[PDB]
Parts: sequence; structure tokens; C-alpha cells
Amino acid sequence: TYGIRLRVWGDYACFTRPEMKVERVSYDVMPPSAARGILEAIHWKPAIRWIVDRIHVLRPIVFDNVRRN
RNA sequence: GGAUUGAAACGCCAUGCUCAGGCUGGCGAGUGGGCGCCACUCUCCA
Repeated sequence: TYGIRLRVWGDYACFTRPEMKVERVSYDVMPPSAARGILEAIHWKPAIRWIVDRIHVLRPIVFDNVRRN
């Protein structure tokens, strides 16, 4: 009809919660802001906008720990 | 061609498992036992 469906996947992800910025803890799920950020990486011009409608989660939830300098 | 609470972000520098000590003293394989009794190379052709 209208709009687009896109699929994305990977081994690692991190959507930092605003409160835990110093000691990063990720959201349970992608937020819309990151979704918009990704789309503009394929194509964007000053003359248009992106609007997000829905998200589909296809895998279970998992957490792991990392440390760095 | 503005902006993914984003764009940048080493776990790093280095440290002997070391000095030394006997498996040793010594003990019989040894006493003695029948290979024995008896058996045809033998019957022919100048």
C-alpha cells in the first residue's frame, strides 16, 4: 500500500537509558528515535521527513556485561 | 546531506621453585632309584 517494511539484525546492540548514561544500560527494546536515525543513513534530504508507525520484535531478550577504559 | 542520549575513548607497565640426601646389612635345592626277560636269513637249478 504505502510505507515500507525493513528488516535488520545483528549480534550486539545498545540503546542507552537516559538515566544510566554514565554506566550504560540498554532499553529492553529499540526506541523510535534510533529507528529514525537508522533510516536517514540510507537516504535523506533536507526536503523530507520520516515517520515511524510500528516495530516488530522477533527474538527473545538477552543481556550481557562489558567493561572498558 | 542537521541531529541514532549521538559524534572521540588501551587494562597498562614487570617478577628463580629455590638450596641437599646410601636401599642398605646376609641366607646349601638337597637326601637316592637295574631299560629288562627271549627270538635261524631260510628252503632251488653243469
